[PDB]
Amino acid sequence: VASLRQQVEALQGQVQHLQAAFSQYKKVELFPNGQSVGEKIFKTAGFVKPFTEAQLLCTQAGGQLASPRSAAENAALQQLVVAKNEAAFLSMTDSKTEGKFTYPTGESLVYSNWAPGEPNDDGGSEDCVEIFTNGKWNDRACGEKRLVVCEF
Amino acid sequence: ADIGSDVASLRQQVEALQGQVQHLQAAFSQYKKVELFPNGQSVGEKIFKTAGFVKPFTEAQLLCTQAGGQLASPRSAAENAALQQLVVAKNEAAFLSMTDSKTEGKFTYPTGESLVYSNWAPGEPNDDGGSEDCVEIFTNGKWNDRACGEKRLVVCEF
Amino acid sequence: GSDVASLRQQVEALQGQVQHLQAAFSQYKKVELFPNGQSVGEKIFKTAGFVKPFTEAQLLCTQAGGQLASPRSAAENAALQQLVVAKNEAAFLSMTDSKTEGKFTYPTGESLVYSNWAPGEPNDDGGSEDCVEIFTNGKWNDRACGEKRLVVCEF
Ligand SMILES: OC[C@H](O)[C@H]1O[C@H](O[C@H]2[C@H](O)[C@@H]([C@@H](O)CO)OC(O)[C@H]2O)[C@@H](O)[C@@H](O)[C@@H]1O
Ligand SMILES: OC[C@H](O)[C@H]1O[C@H](O[C@H]2[C@H](O)[C@@H]([C@@H](O)CO)O[C@H](O)[C@H]2O)[C@@H](O)[C@@H](O)[C@@H]1O
Ligand SMILES: OC[C@H](O)[C@H]1O[C@H](O)[C@@H](O)[C@@H](O)[C@@H]1O
Ligand SMILES: [Ca+2]
Ligand SMILES: [Ca+2]
Ligand SMILES: [Ca+2]
Ligand SMILES: [Ca+2]
Ligand SMILES: [Ca+2]
Ligand SMILES: [Ca+2]
Ligand SMILES: [Ca+2]
Ligand SMILES: [Ca+2]
Ligand SMILES: [Ca+2]
Repeated sequence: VASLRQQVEALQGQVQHLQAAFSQYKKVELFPNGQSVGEKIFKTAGFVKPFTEAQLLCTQAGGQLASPRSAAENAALQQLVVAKNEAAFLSMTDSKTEGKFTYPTGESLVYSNWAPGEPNDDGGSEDCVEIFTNGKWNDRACGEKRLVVCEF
Repeated sequence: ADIGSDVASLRQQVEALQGQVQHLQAAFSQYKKVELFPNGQSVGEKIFKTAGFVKPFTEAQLLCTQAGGQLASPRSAAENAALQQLVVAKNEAAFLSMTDSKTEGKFTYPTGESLVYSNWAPGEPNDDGGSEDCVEIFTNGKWNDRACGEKRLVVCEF
Repeated sequence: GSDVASLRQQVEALQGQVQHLQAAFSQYKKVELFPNGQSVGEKIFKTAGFVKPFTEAQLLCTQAGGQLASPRSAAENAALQQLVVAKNEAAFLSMTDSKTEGKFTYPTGESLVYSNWAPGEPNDDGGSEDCVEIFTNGKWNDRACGEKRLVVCEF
């Protein structure tokens, strides 16, 4: 029992160092292309791509396209869009049923920040969503190229 | 019921936990190297990281502060050399955190404390044009006071 | 008796913190790799995003604590190919035949244990191609070390 008690104390020291070092590296990592909000992390690839390609990049990376579910998350996302000065794609679309936007899971939206008059399915062909530098949303053609931002 | 068995069970758990920590330590060390390549430099307990682009002092300062750090503030020859590596790699002079905006001729850190280290280029600081309150570090590592409105490489320290 | 019990709850608590750290670390690891890195096995490839001549690229990787990309299998080669395709730029590998023409080796001097030469390669075209580049199609080509190619290191 003496040895065990001694080992445990040793582990505490190792863990304290890791937590401290990790805390520092998290800040370093997020600068300047990431944003942490709650338990979510948004990170931009810094370039533009059409929706399908953007979606694949995020999913293959173990995440998904930016999916702001609250005003706080939307503002965090807006910071990256503003930094790059490029509107970005969100993960949501109404490709399945026109007029009904859903997350990749199929769940209906729990938050939205549509610009006045949007979504309007302009030209009868806008199933994707973009977020502007002002944080507002607009449905847009999925074939258009927008800033790639994933969430993890 | 058997104290010996209870101790053995705890031993088993401690061994497993110890394994987890050893694995994490090795994985974290590798990740640190990956993170620092190619825009970061670690010196002592400080880490310098560049954003890869230029901005005027005010915007550069806000970027670093909002990221939870501050503009590069080399406090020794060792830290200066580390920062210089990034400046050289990007071939772009960078802003430091220090200014003499409060009292002309007296440079201080964001906290207000006076410099504990300096590496001024010959003849600097010279407050050229009577309007240079910020500081830039050249690819040769030397410092020069510069107009804060000018754009220089953004490098933060964490 | 009571000691083992107190040590128990102490271990239980510490394990909780480690697993929380493990969870946070796993998340930041994914974030780190997006979009300039690729993990394969215990190896991690990461591109600097810019091109450089061989010597300069090699120094960058070594000074960073790693080495130039050195795919030792089809799986590692495929992972590396992803970064090349994503950046749409051929990249230098670590291997060269600078010591003995026609014989490519890793920085340690060991002979290749895997290769993926494109048709007709290596051909030492021009009479001086001692470095190696990987194309977007994953195939290899010996290239003049003085040429500039995408910098990709492995850690
Ligand atoms: O007196 C003029 C000389 O030609 C002087 O010019 C250079 O020095 C510059 C100095 O580098 C800059 C910077 O300090 C601006 O941030 O300000 C100036 O304009 C001069 O003071 C250099 O050639 C000196 O050797 C020379 O003395
Ligand atoms: O076109 C009629 C009005 O001028 C209308 O124009 C703007 O609205 C446009 C939308 O922004 C746009 C967007 O939804 C595409 O993804 O589709 C359109 O072409 C218009 O609906 C704006 O000035 C409106 O205020 C105005 O009503
Ligand atoms: O580095 C030079 C290249 O190997 C080039 O050499 C020759 O010109 C041919 O074999 C080409 O098909 C090949 O692509
Ligand atoms: Ca539709
Ligand atoms: Ca639609
Ligand atoms: Ca619209
Ligand atoms: Ca002044
Ligand atoms: Ca001044
Ligand atoms: Ca000056
Ligand atoms: Ca040769
Ligand atoms: Ca050759
Ligand atoms: Ca060739």
